[PDB]
Amino acid sequence: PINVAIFGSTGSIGTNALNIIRECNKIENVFNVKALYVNKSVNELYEQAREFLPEYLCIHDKSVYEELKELVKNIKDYKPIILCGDEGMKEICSSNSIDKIVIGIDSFQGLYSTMYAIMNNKIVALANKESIVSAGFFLKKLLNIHKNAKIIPVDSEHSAIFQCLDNNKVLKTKCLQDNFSKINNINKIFLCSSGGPFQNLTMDELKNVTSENALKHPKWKMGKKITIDSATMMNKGLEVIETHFLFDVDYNDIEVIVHKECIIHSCVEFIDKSVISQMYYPDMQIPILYSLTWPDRIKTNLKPLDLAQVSTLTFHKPSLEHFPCIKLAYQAGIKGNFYPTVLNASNEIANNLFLNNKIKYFDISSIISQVLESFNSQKVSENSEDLMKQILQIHSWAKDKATDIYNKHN
Amino acid sequence: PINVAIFGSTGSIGTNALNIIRECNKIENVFNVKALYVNKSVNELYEQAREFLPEYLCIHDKSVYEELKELVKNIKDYKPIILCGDEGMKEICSSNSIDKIVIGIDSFQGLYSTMYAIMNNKIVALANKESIVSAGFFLKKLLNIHKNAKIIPVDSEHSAIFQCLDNNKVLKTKCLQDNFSKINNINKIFLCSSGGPFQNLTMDELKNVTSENALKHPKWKMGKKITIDSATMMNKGLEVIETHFLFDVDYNDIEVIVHKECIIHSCVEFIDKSVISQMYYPDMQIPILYSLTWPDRIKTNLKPLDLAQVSTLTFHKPSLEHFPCIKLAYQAGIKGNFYPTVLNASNEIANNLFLNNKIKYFDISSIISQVLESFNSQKVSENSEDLMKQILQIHSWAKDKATDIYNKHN
Ligand SMILES: CN(O)C(=O)C[C@@H](CCCc1ccccc1)CP(=O)(O)O
Ligand SMILES: CN(O)C(=O)C[C@@H](CCCc1ccccc1)CP(=O)(O)O
Ligand SMILES: [Mn+2]
Ligand SMILES: [Mn+2]
Repeated sequence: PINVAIFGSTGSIGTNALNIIRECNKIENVFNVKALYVNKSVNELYEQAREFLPEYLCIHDKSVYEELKELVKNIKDYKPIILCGDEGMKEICSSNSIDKIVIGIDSFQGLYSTMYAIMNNKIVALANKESIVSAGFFLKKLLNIHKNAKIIPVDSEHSAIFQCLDNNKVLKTKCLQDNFSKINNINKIFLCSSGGPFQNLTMDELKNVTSENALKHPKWKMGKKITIDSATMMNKGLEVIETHFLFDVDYNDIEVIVHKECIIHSCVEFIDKSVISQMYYPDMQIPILYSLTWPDRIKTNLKPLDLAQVSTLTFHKPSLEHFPCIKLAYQAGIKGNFYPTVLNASNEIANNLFLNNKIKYFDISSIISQVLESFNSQKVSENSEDLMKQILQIHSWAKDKATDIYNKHN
Repeated sequence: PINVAIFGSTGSIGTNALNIIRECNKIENVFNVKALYVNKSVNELYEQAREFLPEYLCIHDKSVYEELKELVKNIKDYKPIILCGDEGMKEICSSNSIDKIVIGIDSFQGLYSTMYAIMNNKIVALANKESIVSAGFFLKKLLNIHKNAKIIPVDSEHSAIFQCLDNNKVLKTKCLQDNFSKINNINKIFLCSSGGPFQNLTMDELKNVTSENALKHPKWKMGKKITIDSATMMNKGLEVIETHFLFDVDYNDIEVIVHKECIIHSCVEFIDKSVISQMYYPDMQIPILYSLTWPDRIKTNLKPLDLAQVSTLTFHKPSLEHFPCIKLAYQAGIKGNFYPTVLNASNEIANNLFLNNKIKYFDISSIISQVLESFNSQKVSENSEDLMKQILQIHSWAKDKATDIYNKHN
């Protein structure tokens, strides 16, 4: 049985994870859900506990902790360990009965739980791209210390890339390791993008797009922050840096391609120039499931891909003039050092300002650019603890610098 | 170093093989061409010998044997073992200095050299699909006896399929072994076809097509027999049976899909419904190379796929009414026993009759259908030598029946 913990079990990733676990378990008993962790959704967590009966429950918000304890008394033949806060999280990661941890939490807590999962040598199914972009150096160092820990990518394009690799090679290395691409014979990556809602818009039209334009009638329905990043293509920019760190692919060997059908999820060109790609309907259940079944696959009842019905797949180059956030991401990744930390942090601020109708489309890239221009490279700390503090300091500085730029112009 | 023999070195597969070997060896010394085998092209063989300096030369036509000996005296610092005929071929197959053998010969001599390669426990890069269709039972039986022999597919779609599989699983089985698909978690195959030159003709237009039409302006340039089979889609029919036998995939799980761009070479759906595909420009060098590098890949200087330039990929269902040979192939495969041997043999005759303007397009499938209707299933010989004789008898009978049917209606 695959023993799995879900962190952020009521968010999008966590709920998709439990859905595919439920459906697969109907076919064959394959997963044991050992732990669920949520912030504050005490009722939703009780409902999940009633179904999956995990050994561990944890809620972050101490003010709903007691409520959770009595709710759970309602469940027949069930006596879970019920914990709360950061230290419940740590206790779950240290448990010897847990093998794989799905990280469906953003920002701080996401990276923090990831760190604890790695320290305990677990398999970590990681969807949070911002943590790889911002703290890649730290994750790489930590993965080198904890030799049995592994990050398995859940971001759909990175899952696709991973699924295009020969496991006889993968098993000789692991993600985020130097030489990953050499060992796997990788030459180049095609990183597929939906292109978002604005591919056909002129520069003058882009000047006036609004957050409602970006959010309304969403092709793929997802959270607000990522929807805005899809609209600017900063999502793909982040995902370029994510690719580089996960797979040790040089930036000149990563090509963003706009594939509006979202059937081909990304492709890998090997050193003989043969190309392998992964394909399915847009659906996060496949990337999540693979992260938990790797290096194997199990049966599902998902809708089979009907290629004849799909009929046409298309591909075109993104215009860097229209989507300047892509160029900024490449520039930051190529400059290296903590420029990716800076890019991510400034985008966090700029994205949210645009979301809330405070700045315009090209102001997003303008602010990010100015913050990047304001950063001086720093010597990279050798010490793991010092390195994490350096990342946090830089993240905080960059957010502040973005906000200060806004406030001046405002 | 990879020690390779090429059987049929002056044909299309053989010359693509030597071209990719030459180019790859410029990058890094990887291949030793140990043996070359041709029918009668003494001058061309001498030129390949001058370049590749193989330890073995073999010519099937005894009447050019002496000529070859003299020619070779022209080569400085070179003293090859120079051989001839079927027995020269057996001698090459049994050499301990040869590891991999490319089978780029058709018909009898293709099957015969394949058998000897297997008997000598070699890796056999097999491009001759007809031998798998006609003699599948015998190849399976032989591979079960010779445990270290392996067939690696070179037919482009079958190479694609093979390239979409995880070698961590492939290495626990082998082509033509029962349970191959189970071990590799295969659910279903998308078998891509160019559709050939007649794909958009109406039924009235099809009645009238000629072999000149099928051979003229050929999308992909290749031999006449396969070009005719591409026109009727019997090529893909044969390739469905090839798929079944190489990969132990049920016929109901093989879908022919027309992909006119010939960039995606075929796709594999796994039991979770994730799909993996292999992609490159139409170029036999990739499938040939992979057959010789598997389970590894090596660097080439081939042109990199430009997906944005390619721009559009399309997929549609073939019409069984317009391409009845497809239906016949499925029916024959599904009925099993030696119906595939009959299908292959009767097609050999019907293809050639049409090529030479003796019958019309729909007569091809008519003759095939009638021969299949005649055939009575036979008890499958347990004995390997007996089984081969049985296949050869059925092949010979089926050709004569096709010819007889032609002669009556003539
Ligand atoms: C899903 N995913 O990993 C995303 O990054 C969102 C992406 C893809 C949305 C379509 C999709 C949804 C689920 C699974 C796969 C693809 C939007 P874009 O490419 O424009 O940046
Ligand atoms: C190349 N190959 O394996 C063929 O069977 C010929 C095939 C594909 C021709 C295009 C092609 C050439 C070289 C390599 C890959 C694809 C024609 P069809 O699909 O109409 O039956
Ligand atoms: Mn993504
Ligand atoms: Mn083929």
